[PDB]
Amino acid sequence: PGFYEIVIKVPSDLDEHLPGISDSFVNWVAEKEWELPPDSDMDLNLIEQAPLTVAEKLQRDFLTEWRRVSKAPEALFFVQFEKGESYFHMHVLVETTGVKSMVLGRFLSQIREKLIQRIYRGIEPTLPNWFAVTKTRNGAGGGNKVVDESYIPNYLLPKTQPELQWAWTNMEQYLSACLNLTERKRLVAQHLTHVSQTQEQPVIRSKTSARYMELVGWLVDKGITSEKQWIQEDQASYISFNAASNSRSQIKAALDNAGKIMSLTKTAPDYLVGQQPVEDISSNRIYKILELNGYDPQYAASVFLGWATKKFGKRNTIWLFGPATTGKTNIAEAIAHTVPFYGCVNWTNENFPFNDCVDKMVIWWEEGKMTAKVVESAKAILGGSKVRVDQKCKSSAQIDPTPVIVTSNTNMCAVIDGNSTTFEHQQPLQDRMFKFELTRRLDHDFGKVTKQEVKDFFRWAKDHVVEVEHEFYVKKGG
Amino acid sequence: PVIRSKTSARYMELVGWLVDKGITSEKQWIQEDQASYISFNAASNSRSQIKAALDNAGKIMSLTKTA
DNA sequence: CGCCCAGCGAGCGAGCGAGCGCCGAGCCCCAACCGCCGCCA
Repeated sequence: PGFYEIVIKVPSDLDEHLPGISDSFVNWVAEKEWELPPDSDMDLNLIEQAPLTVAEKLQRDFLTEWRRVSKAPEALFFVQFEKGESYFHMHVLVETTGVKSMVLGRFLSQIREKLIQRIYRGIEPTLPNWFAVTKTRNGAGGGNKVVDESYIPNYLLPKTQPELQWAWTNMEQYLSACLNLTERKRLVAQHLTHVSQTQEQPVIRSKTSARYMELVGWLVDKGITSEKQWIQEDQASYISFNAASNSRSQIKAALDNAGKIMSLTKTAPDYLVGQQPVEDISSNRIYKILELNGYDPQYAASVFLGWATKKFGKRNTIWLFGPATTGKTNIAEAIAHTVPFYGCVNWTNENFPFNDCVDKMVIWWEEGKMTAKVVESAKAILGGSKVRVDQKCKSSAQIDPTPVIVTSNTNMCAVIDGNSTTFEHQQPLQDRMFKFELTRRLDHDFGKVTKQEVKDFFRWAKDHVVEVEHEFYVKKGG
Repeated sequence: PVIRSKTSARYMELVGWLVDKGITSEKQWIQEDQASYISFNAASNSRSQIKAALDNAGKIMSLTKTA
């Protein structure tokens, strides 16, 4: 059952708000006095006297007129006498039984017209909005606000003594909290319990946010760190994304986020190792290259798997020795292009050799030549150990343990020093590499090793693991 | 023209009050009244109209009146 | 003669705005530094 919040501002100053009021009315209002009921505990000195009687008479006549014009004396109501910022007011409530919303205005106007020339004896109050109904929206166009039973304990009972003087009603549940703070607090707590029970009954959650999350996830799962691979893999998705104006910065943001997440939490074997199994590995190019040079395919695959996973520790490098165009550069470039963030050693630049090798996954050393000026840092980078370097036109940076591959025709152990050579640093470099004598030359129609071939080779390697002995010279197949 | 708007009448009244009191720089604004400078600065645009009004009042007081 | 249209009105709420606010990208001007030149045995 809804209720209408009728606001009635009770005049405070009878001389300023009700000029010309009869003396008998003021005398009767000042002579009347109330008393705390038997079951009461509120201070009577704080509560006023004449305003209380005025509000009582007002609400009584209002309720009688409502019951007479509605033809329904059996109806629920609720009155509460309070004190505004600088004027007394009330918060009367009447049920909607027999009085619709479209007729509330006419009944209120009739009650207003009946009030004057009867209670005030012709005199009218000066306080604006002395008898109206609370509307929904703030304005003349706002409709009637039909509150509920839960509106009393939510915007009336929580008040205190200075904001609550006397309240009249007929409901049994509210009849006890008419003039008592203990019952008021009890009912307020009992209602707040239910309010909390009903209320009970970071990550951004939105369609665009979830879509972007899934997009960046699926892009990182495929291995697209830049726009180069985005168009190569799926050129339609890039077009669909770039069509939106808001996607311009989002594309770069996703690329940077993927790159950072890979540089922080990702390993090379994850992308190097294929997902689906392989049933025919003999057709692979790496398998043929390894079988033509006499090397055991299974042993070479296990060595590569152990080197990619840093299983050997110090021996975390592979060196393909042999003439040019013998299956070294092909496999090296294939393994370097398969994984994102591949490095490149510039042996020609002795000042900044390990420049393009920071934040990489596969350090490629094409035609390397060890020298006395790059032997110390090389011994640390090849052995899988943290060490700082000096970049070209950039600040220094550390190179975490990352797999390294070398492919050259000259002797890497031989340390060159101008017009001479020394083999002092022979054992340190020999105990940290995997020499692969690839002396057999391939045919002109062999073709380059694609990216899927490396994945299939690594997958077949993971499926067939064998004991790999820590040695410099790899054992050739029988 | 002319154009009437609730957002322009306040600006015109502010310009008139500034020309009447004679606010030269922004320091005198706080001296004459702090609540006004706080309210006009609390807007979303912040300092998009304060400098404009200051320059307008200065130019008006310069071209019209003199020392 | 106690109803008659029936003529009147007073809102009356579900609409209509329109006007502002607060982002949202999107240009725009400005300052701490790079390239190239002057300066002497």
